[PDB]
Amino acid sequence: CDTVDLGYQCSPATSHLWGQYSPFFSLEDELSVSSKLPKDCRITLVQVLSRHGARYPTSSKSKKYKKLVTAIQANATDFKGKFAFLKTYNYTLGADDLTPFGEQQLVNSGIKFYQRYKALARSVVPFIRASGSDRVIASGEKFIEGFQQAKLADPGATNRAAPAISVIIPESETFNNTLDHGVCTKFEASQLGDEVAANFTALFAPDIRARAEKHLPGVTLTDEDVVSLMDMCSFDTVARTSDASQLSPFCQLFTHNEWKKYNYLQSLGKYYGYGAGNPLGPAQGIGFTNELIARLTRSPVQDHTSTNSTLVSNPATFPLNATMYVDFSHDNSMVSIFFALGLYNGTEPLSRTSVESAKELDGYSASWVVPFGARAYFETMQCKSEKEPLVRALINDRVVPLHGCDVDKLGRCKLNDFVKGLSWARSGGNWGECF
Ligand SMILES: *[C@@H]1O[C@H](CO)[C@@H](O)[C@H](O)[C@H]1NC(C)=O
Ligand SMILES: *[C@@H]1O[C@H](CO)[C@@H](O)[C@H](O)[C@H]1NC(C)=O
Ligand SMILES: *[C@@H]1O[C@H](CO)[C@@H](O)[C@H](O)[C@H]1NC(C)=O
Ligand SMILES: *[C@@H]1O[C@H](CO)[C@@H](O)[C@H](O)[C@H]1NC(C)=O
Repeated sequence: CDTVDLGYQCSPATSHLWGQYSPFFSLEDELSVSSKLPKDCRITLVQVLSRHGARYPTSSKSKKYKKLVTAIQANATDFKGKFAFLKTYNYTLGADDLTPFGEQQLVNSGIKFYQRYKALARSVVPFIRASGSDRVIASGEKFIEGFQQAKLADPGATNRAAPAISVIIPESETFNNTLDHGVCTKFEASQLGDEVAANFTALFAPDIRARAEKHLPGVTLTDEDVVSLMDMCSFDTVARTSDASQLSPFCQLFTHNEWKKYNYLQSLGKYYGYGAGNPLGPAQGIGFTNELIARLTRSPVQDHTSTNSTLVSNPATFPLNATMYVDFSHDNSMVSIFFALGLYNGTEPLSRTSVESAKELDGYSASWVVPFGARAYFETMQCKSEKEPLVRALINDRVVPLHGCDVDKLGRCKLNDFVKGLSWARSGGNWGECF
């Protein structure tokens, strides 16, 4: 079901509508030009920003889901129609960890990275950091597994030493971590994302609630339980077989049009929680943006937000000449980063009441941008057609045209021009409002 090149393509009319719970699927050519390396170009630097792979629910969510399934199985005097499987369903999910499928997604991502950047990877041991979350680190290890598998299979590889994860960035409310959020006091207190999501849930869940209660006499559900039962479609699918070869029976409880609404609920959550919808959303991504500028221009980090000054100004934990960088992070931080970089500056504020498709929103959705195993590639290339280095961003294989600079027909900008456009991040955005 899942491939190195294209990601997850089983039951795609459903599985591509799980927002951040969708397994990565390739968006090559979707509202985009070709992601191929252009004629007479040579990649000179690549930054990878990867999410962890498919996982179990977080321990608090897994507890909530188990409680819901237990309650339904206790209270229902019948399990009717499509809900009949709830009779005998055994909740077996764990918490937090990668599933076998999610491990394999990251092995595949490592292969894919080696394959796409072979000419550089042949001679490069990437410099790798991971935010300090078990599933994120494990994702890094699996990515490395795949990268080495591909490299050791390539007769043209010259520098074959395995990369280690050099930096495990601690996760806490006091540690400045560009790959996770936590230090921006006001933002961490923000409730806008949850409020927007509850509001939109109140619009669409009631009809579903009615139908489910009709099939589960004895059962009372909340709007939240409806969302819980929809979350279970993805979590169960990615856990129930090692290869996610079998769609969860939770999935066909809901119609296609309902999955569109769910996918949108997820997009709203991310947009209003971490993206431009939140007044302090993009500010959470300034830290990494400034790290990326530093890497693209081989220059010391200029940042006063969520970088750690001792991590960044020491060559051991922040080299400026590594040529390949790979960072492992979380959906929420990756959303803030992509917005801080201006990559979704063509996207207007999401309707809080009405579904808008990823294409209506110019390529933005949770499933297009931060699926399980999401990856972004930020390239620098040297082309016979141009004296200046050219920068290109690819998000889950979609060429995302840059903003803030004069972009060419291939969605690229000249390096200095791109950096010039990032004036908001370079000046620390509205970070001061954190306090
Ligand atoms: C920065 O990192 C160093 C080394 O890991 C640590 O001692 C210090 O507490 C960090 N400061 C912040 C605020 O992240
Ligand atoms: C939720 O909807 C109510 C009623 O229409 C509205 O007053 C409120 O502002 C909405 N919440 C958000 C955060 O959009
Ligand atoms: C941690 O971040 C805050 C910026 O929000 C800053 O005041 C402090 O200097 C930082 N400390 C380190 C070690 O970078
Ligand atoms: C994206 O839009 C915001 C709001 O207009 C602006 O402040 C920011 O500089 C833009 N970013 C880029 C890279 O153009």
